[PDB]
Amino acid sequence: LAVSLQEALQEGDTRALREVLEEIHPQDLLALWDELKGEHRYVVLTLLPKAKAAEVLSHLSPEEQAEYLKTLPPWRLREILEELSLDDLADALQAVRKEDPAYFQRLKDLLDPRTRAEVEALARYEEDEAGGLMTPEYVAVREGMTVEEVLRFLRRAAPDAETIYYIYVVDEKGRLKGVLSLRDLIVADPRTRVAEIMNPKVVYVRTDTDQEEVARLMADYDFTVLPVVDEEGRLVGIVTVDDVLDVL
Amino acid sequence: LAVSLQEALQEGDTRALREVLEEIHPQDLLALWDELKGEHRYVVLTLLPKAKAAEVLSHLSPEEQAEYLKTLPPWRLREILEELSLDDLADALQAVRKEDPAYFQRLKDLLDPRTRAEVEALARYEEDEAGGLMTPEYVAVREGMTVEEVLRFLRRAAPDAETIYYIYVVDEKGRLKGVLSLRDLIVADPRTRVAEIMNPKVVYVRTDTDQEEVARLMADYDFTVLPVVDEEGRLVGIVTVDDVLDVL
Ligand SMILES: [Mg+2]
Ligand SMILES: [Mg+2]
Ligand SMILES: [Mg+2]
Ligand SMILES: [Mg+2]
Repeated sequence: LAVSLQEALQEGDTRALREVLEEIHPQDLLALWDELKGEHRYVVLTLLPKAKAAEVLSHLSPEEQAEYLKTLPPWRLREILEELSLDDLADALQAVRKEDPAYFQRLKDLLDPRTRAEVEALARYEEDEAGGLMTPEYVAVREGMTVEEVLRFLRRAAPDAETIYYIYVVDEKGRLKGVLSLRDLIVADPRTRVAEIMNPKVVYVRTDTDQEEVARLMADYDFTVLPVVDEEGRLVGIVTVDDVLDVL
Repeated sequence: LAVSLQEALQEGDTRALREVLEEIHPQDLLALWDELKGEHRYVVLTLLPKAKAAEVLSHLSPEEQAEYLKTLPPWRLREILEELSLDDLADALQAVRKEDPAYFQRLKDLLDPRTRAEVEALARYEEDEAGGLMTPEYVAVREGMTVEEVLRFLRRAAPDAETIYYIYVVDEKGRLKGVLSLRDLIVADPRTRVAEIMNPKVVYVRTDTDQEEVARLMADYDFTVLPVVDEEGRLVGIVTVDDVLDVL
């Protein structure tokens, strides 16, 4: 699928192109990416199935990110943007914002209202602090819920969640009460309460906490996921280790 | 629980000491660790519940690791060592080996035969290559197994596994056929075959692959777990991202 693409490209074989794009793995494409003329990068980001396109763009430089969000057709932008994880959308928007703040406003208007309001709260936080790294696509439950109710829930929430391997616990006010893992859930009795299984001394970070600290905290405790709260102690999101590895 | 310890320490209050150690979190202890006299580091590694002691020692420098494996009583060493994850045991043994190869042989003899043979294959690989980072404590299944059989299996394997969030697939010969996630398993129908759910294009690494490459591969694909094979394409272990974060 590697060069077997530049075959469809140099040729102008749309049929063959679309076919290779249906199964080309995002990383396989991100590889030979420096070896693609400008015209070809544009066509691929156009014809690629939207989810993969979002994936690719999410891994490009922010200057490249901003250039394609400014040159790709609005119908296509609509598609790519709605496929981005929230934290990746914010970074992609902030990329454009830096260059053209007016078009940033346009990009946000192309979003679905539910999506648009979410990024807005996000895109604001300092981009080198917990808020600028986190995503609100986590799973939270109450401590009164049983394991059976949570597992049932997770199957429903899985498709959109950043992860379901770490499940946070909150109260009526939305404040962090503890942490739970999919592993514990899987071995526990379906009748067991979540409070009888959670770890009440969950370690967390603030929305303004420096990214150095988030990285250090995640390396020390060996977490793959860390919760992020606001000034009122309420769960507002999670940071995952893949995004910490990138901060280096 | 922080300084509330140095209280039992400076006093010589074994009862109080053991009590604080029953609930002192490993990282909470690893913190005020530079602020502990030699005598106190020794007592804590002695009285701490074995699992936590293994945890603490696993995070100390390799020179400190080797000094305590040479000064702690054999009955206690027996306990700590059997609580270490395999990859951590190998590194702890290699630490001592560098200083005193003879005592390394003693340390290995204190292990349980099943444990001893396992570390031996491990402790040999280059410690800056996949082999020197991996652990054989992963979960593998066949592609003919159903989801129900795998979930049943995982509950049984959970307690010792490094993780059960990524389940590898092998054949009769033990060679890597694909990868699967706990997430997919949870949403899939219990009757579904594993081959109808796995990703056949699993990305993997060799036992001799450089650790730079393991880190890069894990950062690019955003994996939290990567499989490691030998020269015959057989699954011999996994590397987890927490150990890659440490390689920096
Ligand atoms: Mg961001
Ligand atoms: Mg992310
Ligand atoms: Mg090692
Ligand atoms: Mg490990």
